[PDB]
Amino acid sequence: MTSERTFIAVKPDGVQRCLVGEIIQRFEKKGYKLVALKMLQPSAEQAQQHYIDLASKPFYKDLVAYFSSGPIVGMVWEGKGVVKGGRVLLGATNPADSLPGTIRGDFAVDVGRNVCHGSDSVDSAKREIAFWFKPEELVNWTSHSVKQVYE
Amino acid sequence: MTSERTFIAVKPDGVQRCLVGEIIQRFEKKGYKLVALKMLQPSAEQAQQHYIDLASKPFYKDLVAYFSSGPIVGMVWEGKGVVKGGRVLLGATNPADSLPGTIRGDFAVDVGRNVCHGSDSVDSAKREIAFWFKPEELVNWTSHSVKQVYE
Amino acid sequence: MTSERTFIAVKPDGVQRCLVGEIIQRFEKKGYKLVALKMLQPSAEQAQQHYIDLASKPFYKDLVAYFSSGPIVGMVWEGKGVVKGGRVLLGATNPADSLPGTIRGDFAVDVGRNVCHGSDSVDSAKREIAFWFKPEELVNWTSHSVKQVYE
Amino acid sequence: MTSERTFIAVKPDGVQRCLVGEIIQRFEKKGYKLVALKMLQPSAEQAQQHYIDLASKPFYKDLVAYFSSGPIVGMVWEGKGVVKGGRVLLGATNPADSLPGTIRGDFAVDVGRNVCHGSDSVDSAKREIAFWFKPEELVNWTSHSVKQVYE
Amino acid sequence: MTSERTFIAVKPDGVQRCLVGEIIQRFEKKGYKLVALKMLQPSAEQAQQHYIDLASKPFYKDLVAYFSSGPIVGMVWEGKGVVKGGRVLLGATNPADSLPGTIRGDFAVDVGRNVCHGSDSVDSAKREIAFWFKPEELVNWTSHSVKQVYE
Amino acid sequence: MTSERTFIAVKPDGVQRCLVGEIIQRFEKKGYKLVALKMLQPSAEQAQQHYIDLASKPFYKDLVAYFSSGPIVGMVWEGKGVVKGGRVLLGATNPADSLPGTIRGDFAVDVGRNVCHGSDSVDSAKREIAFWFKPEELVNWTSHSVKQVYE
Repeated sequence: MTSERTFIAVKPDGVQRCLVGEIIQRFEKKGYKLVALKMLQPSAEQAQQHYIDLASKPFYKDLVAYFSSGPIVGMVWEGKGVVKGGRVLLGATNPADSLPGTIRGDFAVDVGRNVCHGSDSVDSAKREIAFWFKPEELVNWTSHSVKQVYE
Repeated sequence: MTSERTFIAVKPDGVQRCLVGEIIQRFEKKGYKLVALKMLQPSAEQAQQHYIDLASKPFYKDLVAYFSSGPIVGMVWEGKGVVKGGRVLLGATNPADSLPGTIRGDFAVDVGRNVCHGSDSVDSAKREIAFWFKPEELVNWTSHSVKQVYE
Repeated sequence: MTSERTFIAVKPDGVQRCLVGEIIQRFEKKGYKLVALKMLQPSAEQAQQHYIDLASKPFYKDLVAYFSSGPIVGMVWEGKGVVKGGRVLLGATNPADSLPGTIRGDFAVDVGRNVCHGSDSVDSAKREIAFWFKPEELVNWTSHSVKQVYE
Repeated sequence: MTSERTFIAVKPDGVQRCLVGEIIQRFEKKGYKLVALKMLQPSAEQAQQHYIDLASKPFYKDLVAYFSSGPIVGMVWEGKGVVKGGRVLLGATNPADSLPGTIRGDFAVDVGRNVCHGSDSVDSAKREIAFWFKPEELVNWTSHSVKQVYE
Repeated sequence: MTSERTFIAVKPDGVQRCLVGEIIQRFEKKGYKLVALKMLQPSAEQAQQHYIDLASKPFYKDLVAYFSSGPIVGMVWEGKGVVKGGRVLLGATNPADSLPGTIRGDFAVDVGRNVCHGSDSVDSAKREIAFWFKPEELVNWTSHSVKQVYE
Repeated sequence: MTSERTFIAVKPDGVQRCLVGEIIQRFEKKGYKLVALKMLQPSAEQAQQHYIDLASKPFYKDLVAYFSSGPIVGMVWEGKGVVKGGRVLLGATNPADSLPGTIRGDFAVDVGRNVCHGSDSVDSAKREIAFWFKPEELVNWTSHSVKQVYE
């Protein structure tokens, strides 16, 4: 019933290189609806609870310090199976395994600077929604293409 | 030598989402000679003969009903392996399986709303050109860049 | 006045340099509904009545020949200020006078090869629509975002 | 001069016309830096307070109605001549007078649904951001091509 | 007049800002023929002589120093009025004065970093060709689409 | 490593199909810095040493004639995995098997007219850098964005 949302956010290196628009159009062109959208410097504490599962790895400190290094576009988006679909639309986390046509395969090159963050699962979707977003900031509304998008 | 000719009809949603230019641009910069075109409101009776292969299937009334909900560009392209090759350009029928870089993967989401159609084979194509288009609607010409596309 | 129509034609050189897609996209992305679309080589006979206003001009001999030399993407576009806005989108008659952002301004060099026509008036438009297309060829529907193009 | 700021908002017709990325893109591709960006349904008193200058207006109640009939994108952008120049990007108030290559010239037919609003002067700009944005939301950062934007 | 050439040089900031191809595509799509190209670092005795009209100006040193600070892509561009057309495609000397769709209006913001140079006269081009390019690096060929661009 | 340089040569069909701009702008958005870029109608004698290993093959001759039927744009792109990833940017040598979103995938149809050329190894890149270029043509500077594409 088209119920999934997925958190989508452009990392500093993409935003720093004028990619906020393209990534935004890419989802709009897929047939995805926006729910909430901002531009925040994620604080050291936030990125850490965000990357809580990556807390024990050696590359971890460099990841959040990079992730905190500048203001990020946080977003929610709406589609069916959006989490897997955004994940396909993003490509593989290492922009080397991702084919061109996917975003990271198109704009990034190295895994440390991979343009964006998209939720790995449903469990990840909701947690990343509760974390970056207040409940009221997710606006409910109808896209005008809806019936020509969904059956 | 005369080439394979596909039959590519852009669906009611495709025109309605305003990618006729985006779509025509693809078979174009690829190297294909469009040999026949018109924009029509496809008759239910006309549609029925198109999906005559399934006239026993249940969604059949909804398909004919939806395929008549908006206008169609009824197209004919030329090129070596244009039927399979256009299907290569299009992606798989279901857009979630469609690789970005394609028409279906780059622009839409849903299968009942997969933006455009193409004959699955020459045999299907050859029936599909003769049905939607009059023989004189098929423009016979040589492009000024035939020699640079073809050896 | 959303109901107003015009007539664009990509001329022989227009297809032959492979710019059909770029042209069609710009009219699409602006927010007009394509109503009728085809591809034809005009018989010198058809080119004549289109130019019957200049059948007595000095360049009528060349103008017919230039128009008959290639196939043509015959088009009917719909919506508010589609006549005036469309011609402006094409730019000046001479592409030497055509501005950046224009089809002739971005892609062409000579008035002898100005790549494209756009209805100079409603009078010419409606005559040009009736002249190229049957009514059973104009496909009347509604854009999913028309309510967002239109009040 | 370089730290001059301006207010631009896409109205309801824009967001519901899937133009959000395209409007952002012509500024970012222009090379103006994003300062603050949020998606909001502006309230009755708010919509009135922005047009408090138009309080004695017969099209006021309907303007309040439209500006509130859909979601809005309230944006901030920084750079030299960002106030004057941004207006040139949007085009003039009438979309029929907005020139090919401007936002309004490329994406709209009528003044009443003109997709985008721009600060008209420096004084107005600070008034339009100070009313619409909180102080902490206005982001301080530096684009990697600042030295390649500016002397 | 179809045989005219012009010198277009993408400036150090042009090289640095990821735009070399987009620049080439802009002449290429317009209808212009690449005559010659190289990627060099222009010497001080090169730039001073290139600009000997500006060798005595109060900004002469820092001018040569900037234009010497990064590599430049020297181009030679052929066609009917390629000099007069090319400057127009590029935009005005002042990118604050440069309009949408020009090289300077779309990418740059301030004159001291105006991304691109265009021959201002036939005399200046042939000086700008002979001083910048060797006799043999100037390619004589006919484009396969010349007949579709000219009469 | 980070410093690796690859060779790219754009085909005669490439200049002629109006694509050199699309080719370079693609490598630029990637994170790659242009180290060398030149243009020439190449001698048959050249096409000999680049294609020396095949000199006894029956398909050598038409090959030399084609790579000599038009001009060529020779490039040297810098970046991590420029040879390896860059090929994925081109697609498979046969544009027919090449996935759309790639270069030969987005524009070419038949392998005999395959638009561009990328190095196949570390070994060939260094020979091809030796062949198309004098050492003085290679330019040494820093892209203002390096610290953001890289760690």
